[PDB]
Amino acid sequence: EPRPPHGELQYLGQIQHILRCGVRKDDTGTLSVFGMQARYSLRDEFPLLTTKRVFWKGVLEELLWFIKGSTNAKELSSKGVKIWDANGSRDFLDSLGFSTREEGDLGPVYGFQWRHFGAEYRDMESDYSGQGVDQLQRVIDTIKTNPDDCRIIMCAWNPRDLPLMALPPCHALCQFYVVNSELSCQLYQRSGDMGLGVPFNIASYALLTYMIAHITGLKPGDFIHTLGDAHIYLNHIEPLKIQLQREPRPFPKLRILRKVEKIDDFKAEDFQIEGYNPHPTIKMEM
Amino acid sequence: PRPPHGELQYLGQIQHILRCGVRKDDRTGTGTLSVFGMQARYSLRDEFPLLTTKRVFWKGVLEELLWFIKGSTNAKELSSKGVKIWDANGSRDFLDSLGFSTREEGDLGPVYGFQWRHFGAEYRDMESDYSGQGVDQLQRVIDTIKTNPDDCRIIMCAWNPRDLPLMALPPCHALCQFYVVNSELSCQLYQRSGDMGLGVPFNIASYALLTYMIAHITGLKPGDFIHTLGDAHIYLNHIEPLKIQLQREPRPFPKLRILRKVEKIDDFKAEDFQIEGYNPHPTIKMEMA
Ligand SMILES: Nc1nc2c(c(=O)[nH]1)N(C=O)[C@@H](CNc1ccc(C(=O)N[C@@H](CCC(=O)O)C(=O)O)cc1)CN2
Ligand SMILES: [Cl-]
Ligand SMILES: [Cl-]
Repeated sequence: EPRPPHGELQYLGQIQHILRCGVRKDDTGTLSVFGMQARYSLRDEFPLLTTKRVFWKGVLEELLWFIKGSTNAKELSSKGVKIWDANGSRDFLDSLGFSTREEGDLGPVYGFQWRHFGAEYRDMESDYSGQGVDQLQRVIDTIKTNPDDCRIIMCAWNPRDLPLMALPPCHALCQFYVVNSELSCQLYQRSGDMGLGVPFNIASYALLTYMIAHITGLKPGDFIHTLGDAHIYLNHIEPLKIQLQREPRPFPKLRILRKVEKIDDFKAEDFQIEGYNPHPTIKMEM
Repeated sequence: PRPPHGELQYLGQIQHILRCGVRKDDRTGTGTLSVFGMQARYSLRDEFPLLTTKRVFWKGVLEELLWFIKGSTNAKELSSKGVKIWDANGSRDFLDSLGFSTREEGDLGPVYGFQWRHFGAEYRDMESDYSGQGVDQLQRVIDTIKTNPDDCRIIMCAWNPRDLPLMALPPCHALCQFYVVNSELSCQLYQRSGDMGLGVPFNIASYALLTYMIAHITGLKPGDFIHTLGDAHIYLNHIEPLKIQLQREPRPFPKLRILRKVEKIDDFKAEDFQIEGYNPHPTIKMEMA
């Protein structure tokens, strides 16, 4: 019968704390606080939030797209996932001074930083084979050979690449950690949109830990979410007020449906979310 | 539920590691207890978080920061000030066990001094003339605070993968982010690895002071220092000393005074700073790993 304190309670309490204690400014207008941390257990559960329906197909296709090393919004949009599309549009690139760049070209965003770190970005169709540091593979290789290493870090915040990117990274850095055959990951997110992005961000890095745990032969342990600037847009306060009234249902489980040897070999069909019973969708105006 | 404040957050982390920390070995052989992921918020508002449950080497904190600020990677330059904490990490015998034999005694690699004033430059040696090369992240932080304080990208890096091959001891501190609201400056430090007994009380005072410095140059008031840890470990040989420390009751934090209006970060001198109403318990000797 009795269940552990649901992990969603940490998110909802970060909401209620920003609503109660945050200070107001602009950017549509925000309530904001600086410095938060929550710990989401990954052991026999998957922290896909239940107090609204989170866009799981979005989370999954987006990560498969990072791992592929794509920086082309259209490669994701073609999977039915539109979330990067406004950032690669003609006007949006133009208004950043990227007028010679083709539609969709996001510059050196996550997929590039993860697979080609430090290489010279040209364009999104370019071939980067064996340029840059493949941080993701190095991470996997170190977990498999020295799991006690205290420098297992993948870096997305690259100061040289900021002026080339269609969006500055929300996510600065990941650190991985292994104890007793369990893999944890802590994400430093320098800026979080709490209503609209964070529930998605939480599912993303939890899924990346599951995938890494899978290919390194380990068990998923915790996902530690650390925020810098944590903000709620004002147009989200009322919907969040309603979200807070709802009771979390038990987290679902994530099944991986076959043995996968390499990280580039995961496909969308290898994943099954099971027993996901969310409260109804909440639309937050982006 | 009311969170622990002040020094008590530090004693509680120690206590959680002693109890819940699992046994591991590190790259020095010494044995550690470790946990992963921790966070504390140290107010800087009309107090300064120099630990009182043991005496912290304040002149060491101050002098080390002044050394980072001037761009230095040479342990010898801090040593000559009477502060020996980086000595061991630049010794022939420590350097030798990292294929770093062409590097002169005391050349620490592209550590914090290089990273803050010359980021993304090409390191060589500790004597080399780096004027005009790399990004001066520290000056950038300051100027951004004066011009666009609401900016949520005020981040200073010490962790550069491209430079990892060139380093003896790779940064314990990966990044700082800075944050301004209602004319208050906060700083959050992401510490990928924290030696809880020896270094972390030094790290706390250190980044506190940096925040106080950048506040003063910008005419802002100090907000909070948020300390976030990745791997947080206690050396086995630190347990007995820490057990002694944990039975002592904390006394109020002291106050930090800046004794004159300084213009630029580089112009701060040791004598500009006064610590007032520091009443710590006795020193507790702990062995450096
Ligand atoms: N083991 C270890 N090595 C490290 C660090 C660390 O925290 N731990 N550091 C992390 O950045 C750097 C140096 N930091 C240090 C800070 C303080 C002391 C120390 O022994 N403090 C004494 C001061 C006594 C005195 O000299 O008067 C003490 O407080 O007991 C050592 C290293 C580089 N290497
Ligand atoms: Cl090409
Ligand atoms: Cl002035």
